[PDB]
Amino acid sequence: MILTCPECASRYFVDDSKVGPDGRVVRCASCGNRWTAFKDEAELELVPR
Ligand SMILES: [Zn+2]
Repeated sequence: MILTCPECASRYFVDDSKVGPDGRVVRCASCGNRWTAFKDEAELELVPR
């Protein structure tokens, strides 16, 4: 999965295990900013995986 920094305005990637449907906090590698992230890669119903 990938997330965008509110400050760097740039994308950064992490494993899908780093976030769940309940959400999880993350940290920027470029400015140390922090915010809550959420999953969408498998949030849909009847998902095959
Ligand atoms: Zn940043």
